[PDB]
Amino acid sequence: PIVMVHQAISPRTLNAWVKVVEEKAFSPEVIPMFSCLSEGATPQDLNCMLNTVGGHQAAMQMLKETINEEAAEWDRLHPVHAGPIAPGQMREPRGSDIAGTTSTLQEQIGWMTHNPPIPVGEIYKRWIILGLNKIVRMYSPTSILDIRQGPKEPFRDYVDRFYKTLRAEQTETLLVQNANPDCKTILKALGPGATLEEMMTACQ
Amino acid sequence: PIVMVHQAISPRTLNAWVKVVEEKAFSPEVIPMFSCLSEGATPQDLNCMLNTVGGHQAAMQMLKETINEEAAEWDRLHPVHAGPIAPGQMREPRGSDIAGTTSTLQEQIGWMTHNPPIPVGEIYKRWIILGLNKIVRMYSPTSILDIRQGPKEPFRDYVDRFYKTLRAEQTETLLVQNANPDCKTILKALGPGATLEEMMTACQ
Amino acid sequence: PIVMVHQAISPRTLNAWVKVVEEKAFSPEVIPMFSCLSEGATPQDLNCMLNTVGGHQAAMQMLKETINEEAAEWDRLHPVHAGPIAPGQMREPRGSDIAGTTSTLQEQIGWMTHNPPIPVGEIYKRWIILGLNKIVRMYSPTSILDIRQGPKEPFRDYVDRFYKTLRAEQTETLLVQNANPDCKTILKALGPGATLEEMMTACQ
Amino acid sequence: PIVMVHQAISPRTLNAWVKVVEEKAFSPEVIPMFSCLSEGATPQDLNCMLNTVGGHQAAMQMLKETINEEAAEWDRLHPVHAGPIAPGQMREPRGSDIAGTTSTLQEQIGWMTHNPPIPVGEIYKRWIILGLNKIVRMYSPTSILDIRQGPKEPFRDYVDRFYKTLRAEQTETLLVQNANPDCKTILKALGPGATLEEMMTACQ
Amino acid sequence: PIVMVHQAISPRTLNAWVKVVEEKAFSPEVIPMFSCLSEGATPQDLNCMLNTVGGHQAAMQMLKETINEEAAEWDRLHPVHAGPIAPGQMREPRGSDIAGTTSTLQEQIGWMTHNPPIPVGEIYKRWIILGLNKIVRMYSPTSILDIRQGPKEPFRDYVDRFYKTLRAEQTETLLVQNANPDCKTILKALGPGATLEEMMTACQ
Amino acid sequence: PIVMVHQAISPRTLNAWVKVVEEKAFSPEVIPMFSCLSEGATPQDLNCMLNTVGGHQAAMQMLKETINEEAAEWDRLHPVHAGPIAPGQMREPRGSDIAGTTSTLQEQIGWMTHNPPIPVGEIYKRWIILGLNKIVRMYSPTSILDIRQGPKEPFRDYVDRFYKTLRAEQTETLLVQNANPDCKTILKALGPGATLEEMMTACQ
Repeated sequence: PIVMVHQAISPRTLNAWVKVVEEKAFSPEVIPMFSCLSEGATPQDLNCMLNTVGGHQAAMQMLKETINEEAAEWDRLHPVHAGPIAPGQMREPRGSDIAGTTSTLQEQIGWMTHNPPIPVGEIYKRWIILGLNKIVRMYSPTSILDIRQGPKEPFRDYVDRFYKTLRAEQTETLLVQNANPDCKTILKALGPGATLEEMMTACQ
Repeated sequence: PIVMVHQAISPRTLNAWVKVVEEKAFSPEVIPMFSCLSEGATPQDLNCMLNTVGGHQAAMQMLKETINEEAAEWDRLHPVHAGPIAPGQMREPRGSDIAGTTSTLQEQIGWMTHNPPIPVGEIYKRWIILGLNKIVRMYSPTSILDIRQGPKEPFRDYVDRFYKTLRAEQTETLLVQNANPDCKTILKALGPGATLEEMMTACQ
Repeated sequence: PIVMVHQAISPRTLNAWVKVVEEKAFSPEVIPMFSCLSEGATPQDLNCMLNTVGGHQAAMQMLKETINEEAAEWDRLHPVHAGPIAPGQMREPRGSDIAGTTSTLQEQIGWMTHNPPIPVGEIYKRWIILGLNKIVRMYSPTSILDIRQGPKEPFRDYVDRFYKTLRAEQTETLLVQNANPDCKTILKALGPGATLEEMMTACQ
Repeated sequence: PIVMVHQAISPRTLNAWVKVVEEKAFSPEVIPMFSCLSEGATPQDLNCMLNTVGGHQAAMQMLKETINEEAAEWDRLHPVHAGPIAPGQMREPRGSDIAGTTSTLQEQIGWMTHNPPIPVGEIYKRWIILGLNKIVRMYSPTSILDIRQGPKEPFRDYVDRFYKTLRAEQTETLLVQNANPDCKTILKALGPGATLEEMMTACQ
Repeated sequence: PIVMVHQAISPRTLNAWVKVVEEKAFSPEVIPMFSCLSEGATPQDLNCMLNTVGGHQAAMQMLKETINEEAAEWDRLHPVHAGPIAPGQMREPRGSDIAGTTSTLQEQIGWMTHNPPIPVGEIYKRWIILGLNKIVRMYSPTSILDIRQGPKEPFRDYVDRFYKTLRAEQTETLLVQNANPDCKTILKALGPGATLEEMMTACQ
Repeated sequence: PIVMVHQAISPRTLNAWVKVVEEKAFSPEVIPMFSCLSEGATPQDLNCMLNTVGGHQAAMQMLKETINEEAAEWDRLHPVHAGPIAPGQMREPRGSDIAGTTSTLQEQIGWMTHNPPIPVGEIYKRWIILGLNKIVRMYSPTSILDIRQGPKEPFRDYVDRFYKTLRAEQTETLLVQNANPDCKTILKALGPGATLEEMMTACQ
């Protein structure tokens, strides 16, 4: 990462990420973890994070596909002049450079710490997150329509499932509709505009 | 966090927080842990802490609601001038900026390290803690009225339960009332103004 | 802590303390651990240490009581001038300021790093330790009078129990008296002034 | 590593690598881990990484063989002048120097931090990775031709196996061919040019 | 420790020591560990190490006794002038100051970083090690005279026990004498002056 | 270690080493680990590493013997002038000084950071490694002559055992000779000059 000087990604960071993906798979909270562990990361750093994941290769291939789509759109909006670059001068990044596949770390650092910056790390991270969001939505096991409160399920546990699902598929009305009959009666009686807090206290 | 320069949240910090919320849920001591792990945090840092929590999504939604209430009150007391901001100058933060949803890290650092500072990290942390306090009180399993000393419960174990409950629901009189008959006799005989220490030694 | 600049308490430190209190409860060695983990700590730091403890709330309440007693005595000996403080100047700390309940971290740092210093961290730590000492003595399970060497207990194991107890309740004569008959005979025969080393070798 | 000054490889780094090779053997993701843990490494550092591996000595011998092949090719393209080197001057590296077997750390640092640099760490790392790639391909247990979707295997689990295999042996057409009859029917009906995402949603 | 500036003992260091004493008790290697973990330590640091040990209070009392003996001898050889010390000047350390019981950390740092230094940390560490050596010898379970090679004990395992014992009680002749009859025959036949290496190869 | 300033050996480093020797004993990879963990170490540092090992005291005694042999040879080649050394000047190291038994850390640092340096850490490390190599060879359980491929042993597993053994005892011809009849037939048919890679692919 660039913290301005460059510092190698730490083994602690790498290991934390790889373990999260191992334990959580693609639960929604994995995206914030990725974003939080990669602050100021270069494209090379980001590729270390993705490439050290051993499992989930279907997902990782989908991710490459999304990245390639964004890289091709980058090339469309920002064509680079073909031909020998000015001796000693910073060149223009193309999509594959931003994605760190055809750029060196030295070049990435140069872009990222230039004045003004070409924020290749930040641009790449956006493409990755776009791809991760698709994966999170795909691996969500259950439709929000199928999250319904059980006959003996505490309201809080139901609300946990409801919002966990909503977060993945990435409301209060459906929330009341999908509640069991005893809670629904209480909830409807609350009237319009009840906060979640008021609903949860009511069905406690 | 801002320690003045900015430093990325550490994986150790993130992991510690996420594990606390996993193991303790919303026991009262989680609030001091949050406050202790987020010293000098920016709004982006604080959002990393909240967003990496995978479970308890009912609570996390309640928390968003409280934050939105405080953000709307911030907007009421401190309206921001609409229109193109002065070239190169620091803009005024609105509620969503303080909450880090419509502000960049660069802007947060600028506010927080300005002279004088606009302490957006400290303002946001107060809103979060206000929200966490409501959650702690909601998830408290038992009324202080129902914490009563068992027939064969050591006084110390009862006092532990009593003050643990009190802390969550966020005294000595109720304490004596809820004691068992053998201890209550001893306690009443102590007279008024006994310290906890004296009561505990008496019923040992 | 102040190490002169301020640095946030580390998660490692916090976690170490919380685990010690979990595993050891209030065994005597917990006090030196507290003192060793909080070197140069501000009142805010010290409160993080105490407040993140989840259990033992009877003890933690006793501790608050002792702190309040010391704070009231501080106020007695060092009254603070009431009224608007001199613009831009350092104010006098009262008891609740030293205890970090009515003071900000900024003020604590100012006091602690002033010339000469008002050592609020060191003053508060003394009050806490005074309170912890009372708790250690209260939670000591057994009277030194009841630590007696078993018929088949090795002398070393008995001496371990004897001094562990003594440390908590916070000698050689009682030590010999409480020894079993076979060791007592050997010990008495040693004569006066024997070192612990000589006694232990004799009963080996 | 060189981070410009030299810093010893960290025990954390060493331990992380040795554990990866223990747990993952030569699964493909081990190569990115190696590359990510050895950023800016000297030849001495790289040799520490390889030499501390206790098992897999067949692989480690194959790796030495590949390194020796690259070192002999280096000598072919870049012969070094034989005879006493200029007093106090930097000498030319031969293959065994780059591989760190006949060079000192001091010399490696000198080459790597010279102007312009002789990037011996980067050159050696390329030879190692070339060797590791051969090993990964050799230890791949199964031909991509034998990765076929089971009758009751979810499409996602099959795609995971397919791309994990492809990565090791280091497509969509074979992917559809090797699918079970129920998914193949759906896939063929999608028409040409379907993304992985579309195929996976279709067979979900 | 003093590394010249002072730095607080680390929780990692403290925890490592306390765990060693827990797991190894007073096996001989504990002394080198103590010495290695306390490099440049002040008396306060050293007291943190000793005082955080929860068990073995017989040993810890013996250790205090030895320290007091050395402190009284220090006072004998280096009496301190009684009376008000020169305003603002460094005072002379007595035994209890070196042992850190009547000296502040500030004073210890002053002594240790003075020109020339009064090396109170190094002097105290010597007294502690003297005390630890006595404890190690006391807790050695078995006489070197009783370490004899079993009928089916491999020579290497016997030699391990022999030198482990010797280290605690703190040779080749006894080594050969205590060997079993089959090895003794081989050893005697080696002649005088055999290295351990030669003996071990012979009885392999 | 000297990194130029001196820094105390880290508890992490110490603990890593002690654990390696516990788990691996004297498997060959322990030597590279020792060398990698002790970069720039002083003689005092190296002695911490050796002395904190609790087990294997036969080996540790053999190691002392080898060190003493090298120290006596050092004294033979580099005699030190006897008599009072020049006030304030650096003295000449003898063997026991290099081995850190009669030298202080201060003197070691002085030698190691002098211009030109007397590299006592590097000289001692060579003696230790010489001693460790003898131990590794002694504790190798099996002759390379006895490493033969089992009737149903995969070729790769056999090659692993063969090179692991070779490394300890510290080839392709013996490799083919010791192979089982089915692989030997294939191997012989490969002709001369086959790489390990080609042999392993052939017998896969």
